[PDB]
Amino acid sequence: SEISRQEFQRRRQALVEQMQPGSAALIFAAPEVTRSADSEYPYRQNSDFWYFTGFNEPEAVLVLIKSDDTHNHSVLFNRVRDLTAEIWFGRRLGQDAAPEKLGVDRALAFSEINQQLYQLLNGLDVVYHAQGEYAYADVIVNSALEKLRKGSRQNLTAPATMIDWRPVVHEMRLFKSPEEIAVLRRAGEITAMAHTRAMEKCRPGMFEYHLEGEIHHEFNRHGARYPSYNTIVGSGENGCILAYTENECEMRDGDLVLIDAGCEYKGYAGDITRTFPVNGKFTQAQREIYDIVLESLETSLRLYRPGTSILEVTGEVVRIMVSGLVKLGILKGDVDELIAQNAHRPFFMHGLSHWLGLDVHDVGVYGQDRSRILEPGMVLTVEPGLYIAPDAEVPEQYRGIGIRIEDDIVITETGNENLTASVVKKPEEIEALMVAARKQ
Amino acid sequence: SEISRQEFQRRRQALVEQMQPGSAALIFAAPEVTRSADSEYPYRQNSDFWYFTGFNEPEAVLVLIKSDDTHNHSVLFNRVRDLTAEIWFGRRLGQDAAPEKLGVDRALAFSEINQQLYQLLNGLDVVYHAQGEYAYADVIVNSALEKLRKGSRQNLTAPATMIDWRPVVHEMRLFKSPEEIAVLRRAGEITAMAHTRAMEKCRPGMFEYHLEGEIHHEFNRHGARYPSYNTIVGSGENGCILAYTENECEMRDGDLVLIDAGCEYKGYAGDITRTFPVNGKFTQAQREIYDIVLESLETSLRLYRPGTSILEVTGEVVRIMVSGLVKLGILKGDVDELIAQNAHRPFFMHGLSHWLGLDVHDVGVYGQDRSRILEPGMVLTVEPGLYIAPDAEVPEQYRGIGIRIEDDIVITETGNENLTASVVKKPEEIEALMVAARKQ
Amino acid sequence: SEISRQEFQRRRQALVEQMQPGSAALIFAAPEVTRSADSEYPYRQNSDFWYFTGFNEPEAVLVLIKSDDTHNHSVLFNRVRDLTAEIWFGRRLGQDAAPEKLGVDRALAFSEINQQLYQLLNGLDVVYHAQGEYAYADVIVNSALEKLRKGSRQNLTAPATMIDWRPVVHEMRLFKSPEEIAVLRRAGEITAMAHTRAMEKCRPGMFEYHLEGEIHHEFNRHGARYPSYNTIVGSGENGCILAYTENECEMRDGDLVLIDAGCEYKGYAGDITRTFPVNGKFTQAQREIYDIVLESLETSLRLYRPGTSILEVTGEVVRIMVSGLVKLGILKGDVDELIAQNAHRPFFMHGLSHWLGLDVHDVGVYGQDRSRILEPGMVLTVEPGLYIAPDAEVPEQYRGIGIRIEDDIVITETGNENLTASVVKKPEEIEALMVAARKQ
Amino acid sequence: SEISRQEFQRRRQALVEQMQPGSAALIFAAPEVTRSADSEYPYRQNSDFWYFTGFNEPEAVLVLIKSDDTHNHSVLFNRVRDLTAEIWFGRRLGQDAAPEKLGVDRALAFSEINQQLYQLLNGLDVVYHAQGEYAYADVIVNSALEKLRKGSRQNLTAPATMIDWRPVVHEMRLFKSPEEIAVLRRAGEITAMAHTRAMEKCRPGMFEYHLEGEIHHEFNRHGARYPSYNTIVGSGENGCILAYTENECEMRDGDLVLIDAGCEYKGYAGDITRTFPVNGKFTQAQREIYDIVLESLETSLRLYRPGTSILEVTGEVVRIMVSGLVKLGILKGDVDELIAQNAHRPFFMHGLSHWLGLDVHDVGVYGQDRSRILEPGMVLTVEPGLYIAPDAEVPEQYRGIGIRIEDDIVITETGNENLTASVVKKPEEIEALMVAARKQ
Ligand SMILES: [Cl-]
Ligand SMILES: [Cl-]
Ligand SMILES: [Cl-]
Ligand SMILES: [Cl-]
Ligand SMILES: [Mn+2]
Ligand SMILES: [Mn+2]
Ligand SMILES: [Mn+2]
Ligand SMILES: [Mn+2]
Ligand SMILES: [Mn+2]
Ligand SMILES: [Mn+2]
Ligand SMILES: [Mn+2]
Ligand SMILES: [Mn+2]
Repeated sequence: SEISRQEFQRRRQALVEQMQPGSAALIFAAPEVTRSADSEYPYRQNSDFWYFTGFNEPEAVLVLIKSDDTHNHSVLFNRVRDLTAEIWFGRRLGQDAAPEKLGVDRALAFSEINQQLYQLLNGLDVVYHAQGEYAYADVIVNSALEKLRKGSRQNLTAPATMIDWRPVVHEMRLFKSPEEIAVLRRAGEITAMAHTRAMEKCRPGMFEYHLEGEIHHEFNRHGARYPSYNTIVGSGENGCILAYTENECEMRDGDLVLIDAGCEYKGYAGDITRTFPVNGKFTQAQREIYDIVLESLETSLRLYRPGTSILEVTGEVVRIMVSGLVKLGILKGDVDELIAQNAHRPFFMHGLSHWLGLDVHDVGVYGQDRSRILEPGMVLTVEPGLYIAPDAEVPEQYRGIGIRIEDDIVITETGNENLTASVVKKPEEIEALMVAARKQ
Repeated sequence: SEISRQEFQRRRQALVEQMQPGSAALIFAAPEVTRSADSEYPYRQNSDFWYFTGFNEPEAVLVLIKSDDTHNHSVLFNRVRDLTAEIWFGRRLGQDAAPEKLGVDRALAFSEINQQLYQLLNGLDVVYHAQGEYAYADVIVNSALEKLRKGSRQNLTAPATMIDWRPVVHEMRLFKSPEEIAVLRRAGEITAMAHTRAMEKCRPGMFEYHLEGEIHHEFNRHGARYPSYNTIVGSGENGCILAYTENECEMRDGDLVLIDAGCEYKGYAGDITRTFPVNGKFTQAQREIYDIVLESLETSLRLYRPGTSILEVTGEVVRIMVSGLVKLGILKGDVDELIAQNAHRPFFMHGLSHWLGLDVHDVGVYGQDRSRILEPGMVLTVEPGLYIAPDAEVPEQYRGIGIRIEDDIVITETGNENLTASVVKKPEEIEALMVAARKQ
Repeated sequence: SEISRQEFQRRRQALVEQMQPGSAALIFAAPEVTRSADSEYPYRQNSDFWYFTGFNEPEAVLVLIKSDDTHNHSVLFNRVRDLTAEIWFGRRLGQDAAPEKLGVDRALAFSEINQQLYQLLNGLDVVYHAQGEYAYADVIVNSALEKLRKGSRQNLTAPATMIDWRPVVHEMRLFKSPEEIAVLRRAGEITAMAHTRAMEKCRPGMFEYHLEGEIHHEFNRHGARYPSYNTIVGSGENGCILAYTENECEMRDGDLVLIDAGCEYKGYAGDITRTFPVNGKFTQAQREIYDIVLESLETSLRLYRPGTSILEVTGEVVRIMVSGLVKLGILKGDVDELIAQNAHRPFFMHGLSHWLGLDVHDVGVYGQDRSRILEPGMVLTVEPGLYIAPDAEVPEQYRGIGIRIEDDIVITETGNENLTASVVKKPEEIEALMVAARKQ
Repeated sequence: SEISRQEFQRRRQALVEQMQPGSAALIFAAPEVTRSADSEYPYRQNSDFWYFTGFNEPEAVLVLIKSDDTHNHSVLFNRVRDLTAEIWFGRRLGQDAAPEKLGVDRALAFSEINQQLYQLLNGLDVVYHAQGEYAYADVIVNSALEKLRKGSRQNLTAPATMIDWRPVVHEMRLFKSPEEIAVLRRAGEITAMAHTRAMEKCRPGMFEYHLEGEIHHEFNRHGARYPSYNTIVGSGENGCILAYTENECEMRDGDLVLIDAGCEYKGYAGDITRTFPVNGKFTQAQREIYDIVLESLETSLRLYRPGTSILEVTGEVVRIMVSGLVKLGILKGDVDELIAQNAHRPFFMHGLSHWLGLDVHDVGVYGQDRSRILEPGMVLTVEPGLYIAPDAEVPEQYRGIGIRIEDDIVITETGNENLTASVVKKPEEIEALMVAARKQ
C-alpha cells in the first residue's frame, strides 16, 4: 500500500479550496543534515512537504497559487539536472520530468528561486507560510517580500497578510484517508513482526542493542528502511527510563526488557511497545505489575470510539492503576482519595495516547488536557505503563520494574481497529511464544 | 579494542604541550539534530570533541587551560543531573562523577557557561577556538570575549589572539596510536564480515536495500550500532553513481552490484567496497573490467609504504587503467599520449585514496594533488574503480558497468597492513564463495 | 502648533477601528544608533511609533488590543524608572506616569516584554506587525509566537494570521489633519526664514558649509532643533549633484548656489530648495535656465488641485522644459518629437513631487508613475530643476549650471495652499533681497 | 592644522612594523546609519579606519599585507566610479585616483571584495581583524576564511591565527603626534570660542536649546561642522543630570546653566564644560559650591604631569571636595574618616579624567582604577563636578545645584598644556564677561 500521485494532487486541491482568492501557499523541503564533517544523515523529507508531494529531495519548494476562486496552479522549484552532481550523489528529477511525475503545472530550478519567487507573489493579497519552520525558508520568503515592498517604482506590491498554514494542514493530517489507513495498517503489521522476532530471539546474555538489530533487520526486509524514531530497548532498571536509547547493557536472566520500536513505511510511523521477561518467564512480582498495565490497555481498547476522548479513557485507566497499586501495597489509602490526589503519577507519568501518522508524535489539536472528542479517521496510540524506580518506597520485590504495552489504533464509525494486535501481549501468550522459540 | 580514559588524557596533554603559555583551548560537543518534528537523529558526537573525551553527550564543552609552561588544568561544562530529564531521556553523567570518569580536573554545569567561561578566559593571551564549526559555540565564545573586552572597569581583559586548533588537532588525528590501529583493525574485520555476508545472501530478485539490511545487522551484532556513512548498494547502471544511496531497485540476474559500506566502531570508520555478480558468475565483459580494477588495487597494495605518496601510486594505477582500456577498445591510441591527456578520467573520476579514522573522509593535510610523503601510522583507503556509463561511446558490452574495489590499510615501517583482506576480492574466490552459498 | 495627547489617542482609535476583532497591533520604537564608539547620534523616534504616541524614548512598544468589536485597550512597554540611569542619561517617563501622560490604559516595564507579550497575544486570531522593520522587534515578536505555538500543553495558542499594518498606517499618514497641516505650515515658515537668511548672508569667499550653519541656527531659534534631512549647499558644478552634502567648497563670485534644506518641527519636515547667485546678480545664461525652472514651478502651483495627479502636472512641466531648452539651443528638434523621446531626461532626471510629512520622502501609495488622483489633505513638494553637466554637449555658457526651486504645498478643496512662498523665488526679488543685504 | 597623507602613511607603516611576517591587517569603514526611513544620519567614519586613511567614504576596507620582514604593501577596497550614483549622492574617489590620493599601492572595487579578499589572505599565517566591531565586516572576513579552509583541492590555505589589532592601534592612538596635538589645540580653541559665545548670549527666558544653537553655529563658522558628542545644556535641576541632552527648558533667572559641548575638528574632539549663572551673577550658595569645583580643577591642572596618574590626582580632588563640603555642612564628620568612606560619592559620582582624541571618550588602557602612569603625548580631560540633588538631605540653599568645570590638557615633558583656558572659569571673570555682554 502506498500514497499515489493523484492523492498528493487531491491534498493540494483541498488546501487550495481553503485558501483565500489572490493568495499563494509556500511549502519548503527539509534541509540536508550533517552527521559528521562531510557526511550527512540519511535524508528525511519534511512531513508537510511530503504530504503534498511524495517528493524526497532537498532544495525544493512547492508554490500553490490561487489567482481567484476558479483559477489556480502549482509551481515546483527543485534541483536542476546536472551530470556531474548526479554521477556523484544520485539522480535528480529535474524540471522537464517533474510536471508529469508529480502532477504539478510548472517546474523551475531552485537556483532561480530568488529571481522568480517575488514575481509569483507580486500583487497577491495573502501568502501562506510556516514562519520559523526553517531558517533557509524564512530567508527566501523575507527576501522576496522585501523586494516587493521596496519595488513600487517597478510596480511591485507585497501581500500584506501572512497566514501560517500549519493549523489548516495539521487538521488535514489528523484525519486519515482510507489509503493512509492502509499504509498505517502495513506499518503496524511490519512493526508487529519485528516485535515478535525480538521476543523469539531474546536470550539472557544478549545485549539490548542486539534486539535493536533484529528489529531493524525485520523492518528492512519488508521495505521499511528506517525506524520512525530511535529504538528503545530498556532491560531491568533501564525500563524505568521512558525513551532510553543507549541500549548498551547485557540483558540479565530475571529482568524484563521493554522494547519501544516502530518502522517508517512510506513516510508513516508504526509505534509498538512490548515488555517481556528476558528469560521467557515472568516472576510473580513482574506479573502483578504487568497485569495492571495489560488491564489498562485492554480496557482502553474496549472504550476507544467516536464520541469519547483521550481524557475520558485516561480517567478509567487511572482508576485501574490506583486500584491495582493499592491491592499490591504500592499505594496505601482510599482509592477515590488517591485518584483525587493523582497518586498514580510517580508510577505513570506520561500520557495514555498520542496521534500517529507521518510523525510518530503526530500533528493535530488535542484540546485542553487531551479532551477533544474523537471522530472516525483519527489514528492514535494506546500506551499505559507503570515504572517503579529502583529506590521507590514500595515493597522491595517491585523496585526496578518498568512496563509499557502499546498498540496503534484507528477510530472507526463503530469503535476502533487495532493495527498492532498481531504481536502477542497476554502474559501466557508471551510465555508460550518464548518457550517455543527457546526450544529451537 | 577501545580507547581508554588514559589515552584521552594523553591526547589532552599532547595538545597542551603545543599550546602557548597563558592560553585556553575550547572544544565543543556536537548539537543534537532534528530528524522530523520533535524526533531527533541518533546522536553523533563531534569527532574532535570525542577524540579528547570519549564523552557522548551534547551540551558539553572541554576547556584546557595552560596557565604557564608547567601548570595546566582542565574544566568540563556538561549537563547537570536532573531527575525528570533523566527519567524521560536518559541518564546524564553530571558534575560530581565527571572528574573521575573522564579524568578532568573540574566539572561545571553547562547552564552556567555564560557566567563562568569569561572568568576562565580573563587575562589569558591566547584562546584556541574552531571558529565557524558550530553557531552555538561561536555565540558562546563571542559573548565571553565581548564581556571581557567591555569589562575594563571590572579589571577584565580579553585574549587578543585566537588560534584555530583544527590544523594542530587534525595533524594529531592523522597519525594513529597502536590502540587506534587496534580499533580500526576491528572495524575492518567487522566491515569485512558484513561484506562477506552480503555476497553470501545476494540473489536475483532481492532489492538493493535487502543487502543494506544484511550489512547493518552484521555491524550490529559485533557492537558497531551505526554505519560510518550511508551504505551504497548500486546494482546495474546504479553502480555508475558513486555515492548511490537510494538502494531502491530490484537486483537483476546478469547485473553486477557494487556495495560500499562501513561500520562505525568505537567512533572509528571501516570503509570497504566490493563489486560482484548478482547471480554469482561474472560475464566475460564484467570480468574484463573487473580484472583492470583488481590489478590496480593489487599493485597499489604492493606499493604503499613510507616514502611514497598517494599521487605517486595513482600514477601507476592510471597506467594500468589506460593500458587495460586500450586493450579492450574502450580507449584508442598510444598509451603514453592517452596518459598525458588524462584519457582515463571519463571512467575513473575520483581519487585513489583518502585518509580514514574518526571520519570516513578523515582529517589531515594531503599536500598538493595528494603528494604528501607517507609515514607510519597513517591510515588510508585504496579504492580504484571504473564506471562505463550506459550511453558511453564504447563497445556495447561494457556499457552500464560500474566496478569499485576498496581496502583499508595502515602504513607501517615495512610497508602497509591491509585491514580488510578477510573479505575476498579475486574473481574466482568471489565466484566460489557465491557458488557455495547458492547451493545451501 | 503641535500634536496633542488627544490626537495621538484618536489615531490609535482609528487604527483599532480598522483592525479585526480578536487582534493586537504591535508598534515598536526606533533603536538608539551609534555614531562612534560609545557616543550615539541624537535620538530620532520611528515615524509610525511617533504618529501613535508622541513619545520620544527607545525601548518602547505600543500594543493595541482589540478583544472584540466594542472592547479594546492599549498597553505600553517602556523603560522603568531607575535613579542611576536617570542621573547619568536623562529622565524616563516610567510606568506610573505613562497612562495619564500618553493616554494609554496600562504601562509595563520593557525589561518584562518577553515574559508578558506572549500573554497578550495568547488566543488572538490576528497580530499586526511590521515584519522586517527592526531586527530587535522581529526577535521579540517571533519569540512570543514561538512560545505560543509550542505551548499547547499550557493551553496557549498563537494567532495564525500576521498582517503588515504599514499599508493601513501609511494611508492614514498620507491624509493630514488640520492640526498636522498647522504644524507643517509652521515648519514651512521656519524653513523659509532660514532660506531667506542664507540669501541675505551669502557672499563670495564664504564656504558652502557656512550657509548650512546659518540655516541650522535659524531652525534652532524657532524650536526646530534638527534638520529633516542632511542640508545640501551646492555651489557651481556641485549644484549638478542632486543630494550633494559635502558642502566643503569656497563659493565663487559668478557661480550659483543651490540650497536644499528643511527643518524638523514637532516631527514634521519642511523641504525647500532655492538657487541664487553667490554674488547677488544672475548672469544672462543663469537667468535663461532659471526662468525655465521658475515657469515650471509657477505653472505647477497653478495646476495642483484635487482631481489631477503628479503624473499629469509633470507632463505640463516636461513641455515647458523641452520648449525652453529648444529655444536656447540646448535641445535641437521638434518639441513634440523631443517630448516623445523624453529628451529632457539628461537635464531633469528626478520626479517633480514627493509626499511630505513625518518623513521628508513621506509614506503613501503614489500609483503607477505617480498617477494617483490628488485629494484634499495630501501634502507634497513641487521641485522642478535643470542640471547642465560641466561636460554637456551644449552651448558652453550653460555648462555647470544646476538649478532647483522647490515649494511645499497642501491640496485643499479649492486647489492648493503654498506653505513656503514666504521665501522669494522670482529672480528680480532674489536680486533685490541680496542687493539690500549686501549694502549693509 | 590637519593630518596629511604622509602621516596616515607613517601610521600604516608603524602598524606594519608591529605585525608578524606573513600577515594581513584588515580595517573596515563604518556603515551608513539610517535616521528615518530612507534618510541617513551625516556620515561618521570609524575612528580607527580614519586614523589610517583620512578617507570619509563607507564601503571601504584597508588591507595591509606584510609578506615578510622587508616587503609589504597596501590594498584599498572602495566604491567604484559610477556616473548615476554620483549625480545623485555625491562624488566617489574610485580606484584610479585612490593610490595617489591616499598613498596606497593598489585599489580595487568594493563590489569585488568577496572575489578578491580570500586571494590576499591565502597562505598567510596571521590575520589581524577587529572581530565583533561590525557585522558586515565579520561576514566578509568569515566568508573569506571559510573559502580558504574548504579550498585545499584548489591549493588554498587559511591563516590559523586571528589577532585583534585594537589593543595595538589603541595604544598608538593614546600617544599623539605633534600634528595631532596641533589639531586638538585648534579643536580646543574653537570649542572655547563657542563656550564664550554661550556665556555672552545667555539671558533668562531663553531656552536651553538656544545656547546649543549658538554653540553649533560657532563650531561651524570655524570649520568644525559637527559636534563630537551631543551637546548638554542643563539649567537648574537639569544640571544634576550628567549627560542631559533634552535641552528643552526655559532658563530661569536665579538658576545656573551647565554646558558640556565640544566640536569635532578634522576628526578630533574638543570637550569643555562651563557652568555659569543664567542672570550673570552667582548667588552665595552657588558660589560656595562653584569655589570647591574650581579649586579641584585648578589643583588638578597644577599637578598633572608625567609620572603621576589620574588615580593619584583624583585623591587630591576628593580631599578638596570632602573638606569643602564639611565646611558648608553638606557632609558632617571627620574629613579623613569621610574620605575613607568615599562620602563624596553622592555628589561627585563620575571620574575626574578621560582620554581625548578621535573619540571624546578616547581609546587606550587606563590601568586598574585609572592608575596608569602618565607620559608625554597623552591627552585627557579634567572635569570635577558637584551635583546636589533637589531632594538631598543637605542645607536647603544647596539643593538642585549642578556644577562641572572641564578643561582639555596634553601631558608634556614639563607638566601639561591646557588647550581650553581661553574660555574663562574664575567666577569673577565669568561675572565680568556676562556683565559686559548684558550691557550691550
Ligand atoms: Cl538548481
Ligand atoms: Cl546544565
Ligand atoms: Cl525596563
Ligand atoms: Cl563598488
Ligand atoms: Mn507512542
Ligand atoms: Mn512508543
Ligand atoms: Mn572510501
Ligand atoms: Mn568506500
Ligand atoms: Mn523635496
Ligand atoms: Mn528638497
Ligand atoms: Mn569629558
Ligand atoms: Mn565634557
